[PDB]
Amino acid sequence: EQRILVIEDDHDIANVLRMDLTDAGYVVDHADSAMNGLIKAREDHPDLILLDLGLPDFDGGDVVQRLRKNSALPIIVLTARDTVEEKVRLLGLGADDYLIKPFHPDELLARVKVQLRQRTSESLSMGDLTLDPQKRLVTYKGEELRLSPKEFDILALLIRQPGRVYSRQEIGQEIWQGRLPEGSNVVDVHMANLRAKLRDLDGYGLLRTV
Repeated sequence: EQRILVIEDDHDIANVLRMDLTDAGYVVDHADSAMNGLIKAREDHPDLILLDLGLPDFDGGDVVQRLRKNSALPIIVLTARDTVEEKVRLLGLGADDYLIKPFHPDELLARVKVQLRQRTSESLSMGDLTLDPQKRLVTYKGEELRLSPKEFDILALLIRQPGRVYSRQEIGQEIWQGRLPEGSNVVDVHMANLRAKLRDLDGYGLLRTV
């Protein structure tokens, strides 16, 4: 049974989400505040996080960012702002997917299912870089590496076809499966983070320091 953390300050909505998700065979835990959410996210070992917006956006964005902070956990954000800008903001800040309010319980079960679907291939490799597309685990130079789900999926996409160069639109379409509006910076921002977590500093010698 997969576990879901619901971070929702509106208690009526939290209850409805609990009923609906529980009825689908998920174990559900509730956090009534951004702070309780951060704490449970780090301790309860959830398989997925649902986050419904209620703060000003400096805080709200910070929350998404903090939950995203070196975490492999998928995050879905509920928003009432039905705009291209909002979708680009959330995916850019590290949400794996958004859901526009108001919505039907089935729209929710569907997005949730996408995020929690069973793995695929075996461990991928390229030199001493290894990805296990199941534990969503990756190691490089012996050192285990913490990628977000989208970082992981992008790295996997590149490694499966090493000689291939994908266009921004190609990666956007493949990785977010239609959910990311075109023309944005989201792919670039994810690449920049991938380079930072992976790219080797210049210099190679027999002795190499890190």
